[PDB]
Amino acid sequence: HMRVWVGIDTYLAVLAMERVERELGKVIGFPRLIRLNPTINGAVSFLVEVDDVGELVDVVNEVIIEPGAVFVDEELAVKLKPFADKAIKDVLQIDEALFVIGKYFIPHLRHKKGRGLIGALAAVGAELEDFTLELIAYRYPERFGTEREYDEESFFDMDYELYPQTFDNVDWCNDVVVCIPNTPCPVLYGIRGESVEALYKAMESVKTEPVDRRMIFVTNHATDMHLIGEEEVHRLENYRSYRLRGRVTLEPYDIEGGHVFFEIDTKFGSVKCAAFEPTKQFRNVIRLLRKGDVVEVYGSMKKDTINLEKIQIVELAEGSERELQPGFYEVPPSARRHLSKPLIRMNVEGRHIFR
Ligand SMILES: N=C(N)NCCCCN
Repeated sequence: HMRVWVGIDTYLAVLAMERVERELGKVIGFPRLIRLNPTINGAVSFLVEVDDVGELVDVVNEVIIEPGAVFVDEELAVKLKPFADKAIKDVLQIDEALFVIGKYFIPHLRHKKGRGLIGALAAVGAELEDFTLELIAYRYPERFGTEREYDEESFFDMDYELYPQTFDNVDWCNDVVVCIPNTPCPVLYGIRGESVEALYKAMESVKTEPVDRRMIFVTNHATDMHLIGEEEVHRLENYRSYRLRGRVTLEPYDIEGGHVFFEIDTKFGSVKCAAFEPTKQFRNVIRLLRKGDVVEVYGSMKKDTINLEKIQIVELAEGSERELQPGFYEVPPSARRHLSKPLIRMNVEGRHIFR
């Protein structure tokens, strides 16, 4: 009656859970989908209770044989907490992962360099203060790689009935069904929501080709777990994401490609921000900024540039009737990054929500 956490680095995890739940023991609660630093990113972890940890390792390996895997006890699980934090909000080297695995004799399956190990350990050690659920439907093997068939309208009807119990599944303004991937992966669709109830209802209203397997995951998606407040650092750096307050010093200007840039003066000096082309209408908002506007930006730092996920216009330049209204703005659903918390999940005022 041993309780162990499996860390893998989602389809394969589901196949693995299956064999566990049928040949070695049960699975406690909901499996977990953890995303790592978005600038460097998924990894799955699940709690199980078997008798022979060695047996459990034997299974998973066969499954992986038809990649990093870790098997830690609920005990060590709490220790990996910091490793998980650094893997999500900072940068880790595969050395640091090999160290932990070595220090606590964590049984594992290593392949080559073993960069799958960082995710495997991170998935197990991640402590979720906030979280969201995701229902992932899979296709039958026979259809992997072919074109997904589904009724676009059914997803829009579904969001119309469930939103916000389910969210960021479709994009009305840009007319896109964002919960459906366009890759050779086994995933048919991935609906995000606030509960099993809503997700189950969603799965029942949506129309698509026959769904083979399905799994509701607990994830750090849409939580803002990657953001570092500016009161926590002395200097900013690339490959990290922040929530910075600043004052516009250089007004918006477009560049080749449909992107809009500008700069803000901050406790750290001037910082350049951007609203790349995929953000669509969100650029309309950005183009209205003016020298003097005080704001608070949220985003990943890359090449010394904040890649806007959302922004808050705190104060409009003192000396102006402008179109810009104070309050929150965010990229449309189709430009949403996995870890970005959507305004519909934030109990704040002045939220301008684009559905
Ligand atoms: N609804 C989802 N499962 N994902 C939404 C992703 C939006 C950015 N591509």
